[PDB]
Amino acid sequence: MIAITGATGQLGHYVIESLMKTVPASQIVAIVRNPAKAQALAAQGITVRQADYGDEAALTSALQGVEKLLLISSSEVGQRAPQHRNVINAAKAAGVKFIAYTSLLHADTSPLGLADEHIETEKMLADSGIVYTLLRNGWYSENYLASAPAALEHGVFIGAAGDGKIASATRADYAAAAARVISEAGHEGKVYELAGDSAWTLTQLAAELTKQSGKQVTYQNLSEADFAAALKSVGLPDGLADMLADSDVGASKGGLFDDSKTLSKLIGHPTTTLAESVSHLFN
Ligand SMILES: NC(=O)C1=CN([C@@H]2O[C@H](COP(=O)(O)OP(=O)(O)OC[C@H]3O[C@@H](n4cnc5c(N)ncnc54)[C@@H](OP(=O)(O)O)[C@@H]3O)[C@@H](O)[C@H]2O)C=CC1
Ligand SMILES: [Cu+2]
Repeated sequence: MIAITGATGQLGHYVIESLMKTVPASQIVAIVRNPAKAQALAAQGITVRQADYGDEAALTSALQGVEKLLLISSSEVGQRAPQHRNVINAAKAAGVKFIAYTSLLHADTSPLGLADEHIETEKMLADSGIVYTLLRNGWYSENYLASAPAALEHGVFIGAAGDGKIASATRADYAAAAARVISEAGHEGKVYELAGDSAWTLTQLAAELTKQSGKQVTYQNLSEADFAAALKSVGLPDGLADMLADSDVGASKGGLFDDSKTLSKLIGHPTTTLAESVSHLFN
């Protein structure tokens, strides 16, 4: 029996659809905090167990019978470690035999500040005494593409990534990889550096963006301080602008680049290209 946290999130939703191609709904257990948002999962045969992430006891009850657990990291970036602390201890007590975790590409060496909470979580895993696998996801192409409209309307794309190379991949790609790891054998104890088969600069993004839209789009490389202040300028939560600007700087440092091709070789086919993703904007 396999269990999965964050099943109601964008990545998890895909993990589940992916898993359901080869796994009977019943053999899947979605540990969610709010079953109200688990409408779809219920309408598929998937088991849903409620568990407050800040509640180890509830997490332990929720992990009963679970042989393999996918810990889709928490989106509550800021108090994530304590949450994953609870989850890992619940698993130990419940007797989970295998845990796969979504971390960050090259976590231990990444220049991005987002690596922090993941590193703490990777340590706890090392400490758990439970066999585990690190699914170090690189950047979701859908992140930058979230600013596709703003760049199309206002004419240009901005950031602080310089010439850094982002080997992005879709959420569906990473979810498939997570799906294989938790369902198929031969993927325990591994440290997978998952990323796109290709990489691209923010400028290649603008050029690709103008090539398909027709309208012009230039890339304006700003400094970190600039970029940050730039987001809040159009009214953006400080935390966000900060993290966002830090990540771009982490990318300018090559922290989002990897060319191991672990992702495609793992999902058994080529990862989704930026060209195809960009295409969706005009689906
Ligand atoms: N490598 C990369 O490029 C990126 C990595 N990420 C991170 O990767 C993970 C996956 O992505 P995605 O689906 O897009 O993110 P989402 O925000 O869509 O998914 C978040 C999930 O974690 C759960 N969760 C968060 N807080 C709690 C809590 N206190 N108790 C129980 N569950 C909680 C569920 O929340 P709910 O019910 O509210 O849906 C939710 O499904 C995320 O958790 C996120 O932190 C995010 C963007 C980019
Ligand atoms: Cu497509």
